[PDB]
Amino acid sequence: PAYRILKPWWDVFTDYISIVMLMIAVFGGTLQVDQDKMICLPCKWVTKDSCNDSTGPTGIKYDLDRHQYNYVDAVCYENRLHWFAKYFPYLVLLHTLIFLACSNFWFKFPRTSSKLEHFVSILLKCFDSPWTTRALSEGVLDKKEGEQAKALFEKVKKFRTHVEEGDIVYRLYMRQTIIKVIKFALIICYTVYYVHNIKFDVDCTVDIESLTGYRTYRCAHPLATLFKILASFYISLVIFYGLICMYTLWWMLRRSLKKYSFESIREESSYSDIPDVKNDFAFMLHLIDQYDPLYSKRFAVFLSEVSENKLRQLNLNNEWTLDKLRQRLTKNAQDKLELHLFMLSGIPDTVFDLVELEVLKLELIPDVTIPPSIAQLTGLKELWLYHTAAKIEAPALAFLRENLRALHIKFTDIKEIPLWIYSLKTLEELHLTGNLSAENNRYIVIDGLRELKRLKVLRLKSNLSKLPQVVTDVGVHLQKLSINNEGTKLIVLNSLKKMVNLTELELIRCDLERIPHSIFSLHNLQEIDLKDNNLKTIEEIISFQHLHRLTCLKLWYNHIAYIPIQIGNLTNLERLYLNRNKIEKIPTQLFYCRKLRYLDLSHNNLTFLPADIGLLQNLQNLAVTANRIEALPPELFQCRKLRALHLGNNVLQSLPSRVGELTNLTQIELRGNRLECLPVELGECPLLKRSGLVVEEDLFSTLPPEVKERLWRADKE
Amino acid sequence: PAYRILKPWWDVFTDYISIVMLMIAVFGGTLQVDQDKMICLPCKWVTKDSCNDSTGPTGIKYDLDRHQYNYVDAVCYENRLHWFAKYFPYLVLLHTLIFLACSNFWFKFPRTSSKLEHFVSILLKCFDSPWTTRALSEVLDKKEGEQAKALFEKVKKFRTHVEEGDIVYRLYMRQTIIKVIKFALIICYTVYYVHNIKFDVDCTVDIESLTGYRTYRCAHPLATLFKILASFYISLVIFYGLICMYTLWWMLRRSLKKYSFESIREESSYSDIPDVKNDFAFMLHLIDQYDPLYSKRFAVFLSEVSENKLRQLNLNNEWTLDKLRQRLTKNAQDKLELHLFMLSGIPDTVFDLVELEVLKLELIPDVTIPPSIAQLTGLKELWLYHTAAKIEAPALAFLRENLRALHIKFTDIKEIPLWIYSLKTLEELHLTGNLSAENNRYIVIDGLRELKRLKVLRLKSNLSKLPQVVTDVGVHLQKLSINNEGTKLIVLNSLKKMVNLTELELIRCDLERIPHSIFSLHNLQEIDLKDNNLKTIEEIISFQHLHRLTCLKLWYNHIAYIPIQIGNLTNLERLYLNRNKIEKIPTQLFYCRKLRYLDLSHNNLTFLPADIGLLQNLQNLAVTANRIEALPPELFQCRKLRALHLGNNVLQSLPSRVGELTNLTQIELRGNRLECLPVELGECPLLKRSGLVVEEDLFSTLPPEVKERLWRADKE
Repeated sequence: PAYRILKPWWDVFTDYISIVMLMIAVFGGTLQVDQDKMICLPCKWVTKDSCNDSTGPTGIKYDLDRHQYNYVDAVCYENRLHWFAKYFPYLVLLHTLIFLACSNFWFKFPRTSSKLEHFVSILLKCFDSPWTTRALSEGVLDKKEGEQAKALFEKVKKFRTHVEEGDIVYRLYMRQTIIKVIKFALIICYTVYYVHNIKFDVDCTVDIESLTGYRTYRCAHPLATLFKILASFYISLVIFYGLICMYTLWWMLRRSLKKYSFESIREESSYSDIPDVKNDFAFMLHLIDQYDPLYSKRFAVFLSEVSENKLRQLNLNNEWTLDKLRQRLTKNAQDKLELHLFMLSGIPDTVFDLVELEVLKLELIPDVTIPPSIAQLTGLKELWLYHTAAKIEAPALAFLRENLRALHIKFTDIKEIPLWIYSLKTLEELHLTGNLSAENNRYIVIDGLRELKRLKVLRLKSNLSKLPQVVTDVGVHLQKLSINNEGTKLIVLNSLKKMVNLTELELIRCDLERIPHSIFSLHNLQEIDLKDNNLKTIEEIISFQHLHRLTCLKLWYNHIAYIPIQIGNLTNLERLYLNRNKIEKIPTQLFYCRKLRYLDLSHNNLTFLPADIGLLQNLQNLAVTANRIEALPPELFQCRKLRALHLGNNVLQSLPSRVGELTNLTQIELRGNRLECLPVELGECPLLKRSGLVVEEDLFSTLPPEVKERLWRADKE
Repeated sequence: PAYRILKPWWDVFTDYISIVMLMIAVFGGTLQVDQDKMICLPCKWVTKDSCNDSTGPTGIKYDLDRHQYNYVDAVCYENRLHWFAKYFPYLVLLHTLIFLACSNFWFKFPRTSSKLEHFVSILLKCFDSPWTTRALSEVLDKKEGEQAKALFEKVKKFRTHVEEGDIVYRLYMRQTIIKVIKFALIICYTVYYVHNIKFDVDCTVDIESLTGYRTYRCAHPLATLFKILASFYISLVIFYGLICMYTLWWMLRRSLKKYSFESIREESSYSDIPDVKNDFAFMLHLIDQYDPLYSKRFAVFLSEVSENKLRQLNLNNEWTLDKLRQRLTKNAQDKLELHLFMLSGIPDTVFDLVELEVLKLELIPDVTIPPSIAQLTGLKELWLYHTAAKIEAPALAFLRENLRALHIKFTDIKEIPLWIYSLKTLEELHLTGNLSAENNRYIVIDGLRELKRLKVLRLKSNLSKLPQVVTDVGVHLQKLSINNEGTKLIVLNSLKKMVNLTELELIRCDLERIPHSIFSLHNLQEIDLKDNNLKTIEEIISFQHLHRLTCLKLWYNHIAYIPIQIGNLTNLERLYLNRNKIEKIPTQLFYCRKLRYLDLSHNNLTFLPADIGLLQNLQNLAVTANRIEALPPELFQCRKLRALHLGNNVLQSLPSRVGELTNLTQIELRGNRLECLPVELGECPLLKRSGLVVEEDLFSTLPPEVKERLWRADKE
């Protein structure tokens, strides 16, 4: 049935020859069972046990009964008739049974039968698959059809590992063919030698003279000529069977069937990655070629991994649809429409169809080739290639050079960094993450930064020990340089004096423990955040007064244990974020900077909060969370511009009613502390609401019911 | 099973005759095996090995036992009965098996069996395909279109794999010849030996030593029955001959390896059905022999016109209105444009969407614009690029009252359409492609005379001479543009006839000699002479004849000096003269006060002339890439400097007079060699970076509040 594909012309020929030979066996067997007799007539005159062969003719009277004649027939049939004439049909039937068993042994042996059935199934359902037609012919595919196509691909993938290792089917077919050919040789020897013994006239000399009276009888075998022509027909059929088996043996010898080359298939078709198959898989593929080569032509489609990549791309273009991706679109801190592609095989075309995209996140996309359809991403300005090597061509390169402006490349290898990122004209923001210190590549791969003249932001989370000179030549046009070294001292040597255009030097985790002179040598820095620079004593702040541009000096995450009075020189400061430190106290002279608008002192060791806070009339958010302030001074409430009061987790005994003076206060952190009760004057603040007033439920319930209702109504609306 | 459609009447008849022959073979075989005996009686009167054949009658005593009689029977049956009378049923069985093997070796040989199975599967799938019914009719579902396209590719691949050789036809021929030869041999030998099946047979076997008699006469009881069988068999073989012989004639009267679809292509709509050959032709001939409808409706899957119709229908369903609405963009005039790029046909869904205005169909072949475009409301532009358009008459009527502009790109006469002239209410007829073809010197455009509403006609076709038909048609023209892209036009002063013309343009004609027929026309307001490479314009003393020109456009020329007379035209409002070879330009050029747009980029001028200071109505200038280091106080006598182009230049000094110009719209200053940039770029919300692209090398040393204004430009 299903194995007709695996039976070539020689197998069909041998099967039909075996059927005809079995018919001969059955016919001869029935004849030899029913009508096989031996009519024997005694010789009247004998000479030394041999018939002498010595007025109308009269019959010879033998004086023998019918039963004596039957006895003579039985004795001479048993004794003198040759064994070949008696057992020709049974020997023929035995030979046909042996031939049929040899031909069908590999269809019944479970070890080869399992492989044969698996091969037949995964080649036939391969044959009727539509993916074969679509691939050999070379947008949208049916969901069931695509799932089936990938299922048969995986099934072929496991079948190749399950069969190619072994050669049991090939060896079994070899052994069956060899046994059949030697059986044919034995038959065509013995049958031809003994076929001449099927004679009509047989002399019998059986010595039954004491029971019959005669010794020699001239018998006659009736089915001798018919058995002779049956034997001749059987010999002819065995000759044909043997010639066919020798052709099969010669076919198996000349061409190595333990190898199969798809060279003809891979040249006619575009797919040239079809591998050369070997062993049993090669053998049954050769058999299928003997049946019909176009079956293997279609079967070679699933053997090429280029077809796998095409099918995976098409299925990804279907699995990720434009609709689901419209929901996938989110927004970042910069309020930019963005989609995060995590573990994707490539970029779906549905992703590139999107035109409102601002930030495309190619994160962990294995070796994806960027197609020119990125030109559809007209709004595309931000690409974050996170461990994603981007393969690109000329039109997509031109579109990115003319459109793309910010590029945050995160890599773990030099090869992960693409070389085309240095050819973009409009790039202005560039972020690197990953160690850059290497042999014969230290600050040489980025030598293409000179081509990039629009670069303004250069973040290097590269654990680098020194700033590269190419970045120093770039710094003529660079306005922002943030270095992250993760606790590695960067060798300054006052080498940052070249970047006179630098505006925001954010040394993140640089572990400098000192301020080099290059920080206050350049005149263009407004914001200098020495995050985790581990500066013990903040002593270089006198020279920062020449920095008229400096308005944001964030000295957080340091061992500053005391603030010298000298900071009173710097009157231009606004966003002094001095949090997460061990400041024993901020002094009165610290409040000499009346321009301070944003002041962060959270997670500090303050003794208290002084009165000169009344000087800072521009203060908006004062943050002393988890510091040591026992009582809130009224001078804190003297200022009216407070907006975000991070006062939680403190030892504030009580909040004075003077908070009712505050109107700009839209949020105040009051959770924890030693707060006895919340004053009713908190309801006087218009901008404050429930989300703004974060406090424990019981302390909030200490307020009168109606003012709480007012706050609730102002909150929900 | 499924091979009945491949078995004609001769094959069925031969199969049934073989069945009957097998039946008589089995019957005769059972008779011969069981009841075939030979009753032999001795001839007591022997006369030279012959039966002499010579008082109540009494039976003759032969003195023979029953076993002697059986021995005589066996010997005279073995030796003296004819071999035909003994082996007639076995020979008939062998012949029937040979005939059956010849008939079924077609379906048992794996190559031809696979080919026939593949053909049967494909033809049955096409028979049950619904599109063929529609193909015989002339909606469709997405699934039906998908499966019909897949069946089209399957049919193409099957034709490619089968039409290569004729193994099936050769096998059928060989089987037919073998059957005919077997019939001939069977008839000859059976007719010759049928007379040997006789009832009474005389046997002389020489068993006198065992029996006592020499000659015996035997009766073969079954012989007559075998004779009645044998003649019957002969009759069947006779039939099996003639039918088979007819097959041979049917296989030799006409070449079965060439199937002609002439009848099907002439009855059905599709007349492009190709004539298949070899095995395909043979199986299609056999299938016609079964039923012509199978091949008739299989012919639609071989015709390319059916594939084109199927692809058009699939484009109708594939291109949804939702996807089309995504493809609609907006052009310069804020008008909704659809860019149809590399579509094999034109979707009816394109004409479904009424929001379209500009229909750009580019390199779209086999175009037959359906009048469903009448349902489209906003269509005033249709952009035919490299397209052989064939519109319908109701669509002709609709576009005669609705379409208002038309751009045509083509390759000579091949893609020029004919319906464009029948539309006589259009305004804009833009022609692209080489109209300067061989042997068709302005004879195709001879049908433009009937157009009386045409007022805008842009001619960019590398014309050699002005067509006389254009002179005839122009009487109702208003706008004309001439682009030759590197060819010297032969005008020959034929513009004196055509007086109504308001706008005339001449781009890159390489003339150097401005013609005289312009001065007879007093209606030209906009004259464009870009890249004409003038060097001494003694024509603007002759342009004083023309008092209608409002803006001269002489930019990207090589003017050595501009002659002073143009200073007398106060109506001049636009001085486009950038990228020139100007060494010195005297003053009296600039006597005109009311010039708005000027461009002087990429020159060699050492100082901008003083009497530009007389120009008080400026909007744009340029000092790009030259040898000017300062802005003169004469330029400061002007008060309307909005735009400039001073980039990649050597300007050093920036006084407060130019800097206080708040309305500075777009001045190129990138790459300029300034010394320092002033703090006057700080406060005001009008003059900022997206307006003024000042030098970014000194924009770094500019104060951060200046940078605040400029980055505010990039935001606001």
